[PDB]
Amino acid sequence: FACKTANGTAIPIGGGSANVYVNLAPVVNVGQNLVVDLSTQIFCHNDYPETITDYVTLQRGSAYGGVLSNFSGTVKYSGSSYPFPTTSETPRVVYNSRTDKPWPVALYLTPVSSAGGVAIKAGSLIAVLILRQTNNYNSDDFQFVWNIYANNDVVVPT
Ligand SMILES: CO[C@H]1O[C@H](CO)[C@@H](O)[C@H](O)[C@@H]1O[C@H]1O[C@H](CO)[C@@H](O)[C@H](O)[C@@H]1O
Repeated sequence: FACKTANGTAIPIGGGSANVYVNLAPVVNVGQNLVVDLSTQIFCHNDYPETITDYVTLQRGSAYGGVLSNFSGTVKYSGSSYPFPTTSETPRVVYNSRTDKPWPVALYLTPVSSAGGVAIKAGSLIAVLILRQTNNYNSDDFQFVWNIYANNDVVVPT
C-alpha cells in the first residue's frame, strides 16, 4: 500500500509524510462553504490485492492557521460527515485494487461571524490529515501524514 499526490509526491510502503498544495475559493462570504476536496489530490492503491485487503481510515484531522482561527467546519469521509477537527478514528475504507483510488476526504468550512479580510493566507498550513492504513494479513499499522497548504489567499468580504 502506497499513496501519491496529484502533483506527484509519493509516500511509499510503510507510511511517511507529504505536503499537499490546494487551490481554494478566493472569495467566501459568511454563510458559504469553503470546500477543500482532497479526493482529487490524494490517491492510493493496494500493492497485493490478489491475497491482501488494505483498510484505510482517517485517524486525525487537525486545523491550523487561518482555518483554525477563522473557520468552523466538518469533514466528509467516504460519503459521511464527521466533526472537524476530527478527534477519533473514522470507519475504514477498503482498497482492494492495484489501480489508484482516491482518498475520499473533503473539508467543508464556513467562515465565522467575526471573520473578515484575508481569512486564509497563501502558502500557510491549514490542516494536517493523518491516513492510517492496515490490512487483513499482518500487523501492519502505517501513518500517511498529509500536510495541507493553501496555494492562494482566501478573502472574506466585509
Ligand atoms: C507483496 O508485498 C506486500 O506484501 C508482503 C506480504 O505479503 C509485505 O511483507 C510487503 O511489505 C508488501 O506489503 C505492502 O503492501 C501490502 C498490500 O498493499 C500492504 O498490506 C502492506 O502494508 C505494505 O504496504
